[PDB]
Amino acid sequence: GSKPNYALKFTLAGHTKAVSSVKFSPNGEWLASSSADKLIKIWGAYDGKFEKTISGHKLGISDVAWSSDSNLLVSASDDKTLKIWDVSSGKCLKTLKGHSNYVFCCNFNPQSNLIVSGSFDESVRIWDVKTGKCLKTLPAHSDPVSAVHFNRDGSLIVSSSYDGLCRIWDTASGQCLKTLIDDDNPPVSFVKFSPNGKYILAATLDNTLKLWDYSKGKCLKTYTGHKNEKYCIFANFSVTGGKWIVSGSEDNLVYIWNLQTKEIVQKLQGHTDVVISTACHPTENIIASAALENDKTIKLWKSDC
Ligand SMILES: CCOC(=O)CCc1nc(CO)c[nH]1
Repeated sequence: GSKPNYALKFTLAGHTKAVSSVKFSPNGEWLASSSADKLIKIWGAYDGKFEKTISGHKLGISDVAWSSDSNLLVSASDDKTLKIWDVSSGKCLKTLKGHSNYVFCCNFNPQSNLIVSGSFDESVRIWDVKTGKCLKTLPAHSDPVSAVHFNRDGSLIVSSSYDGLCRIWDTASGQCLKTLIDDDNPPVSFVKFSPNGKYILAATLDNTLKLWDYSKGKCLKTYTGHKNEKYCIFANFSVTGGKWIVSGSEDNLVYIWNLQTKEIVQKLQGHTDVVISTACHPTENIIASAALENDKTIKLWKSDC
């Protein structure tokens, strides 16, 4: 149909502090959750079935991300490290050391030979997955780095910061290609490339999501009606059915907009705290949502459209 009809299917309990992020495995099999409780949990994507806990970080985790082949995870922790995990064995393969403050955000490149990280230390780091060596340190920002993401061919990195900037980096050289957002304020709390790599979705802490044309460097769409003044809340392109934008919200709801029209097409109610993270299943019309410490649950929602 023209609108989605996401309905609650499962509630996933077990984290003992705020959930920080949820991500679907590229192969659709799994949901991974990270939490302030220092743990990663793996869940069945379709039935919410608890699979395993992955442990090792000495402090809370802000983010977790999947390799392209669904075999590895990378986590970003307040212990100033990232850890690369074998999902099958649950073992830590590498500890990525070099950040001087909390590591907030992380992603594999499509090749999954590199990891990008952003930290409270105001740097972006590019790591070799095989060796766990830091290849490049980018002096990217003048305040904590809120998000990092590679584009579809891995040639570009997009970063965002509380400094109010969105910057695009050449992966090979680490050199800045452009400053896409150049305001003193507000803080840019989230950024990611569109599936096709032509657009950047950016959240600012003035209750606003914006879709930017990367090449032209101008704003194509604005999404409002949600609450976002404090937290680095993820946002998604939903592509399996209708073409939506999905975001959590500080009013404890998930918001879904029509990408083209910018109209809100659904609000998902159930969480009892800030929805910090949403993920869209790679093949099925399924949303995962995760909430802060008054809730500490993950919800799986499914839609016919
Ligand atoms: C327990 C509190 O979790 C958080 O506030 C972390 C949320 C978070 N947002 C991004 C966006 O790149 C990474 N991590």
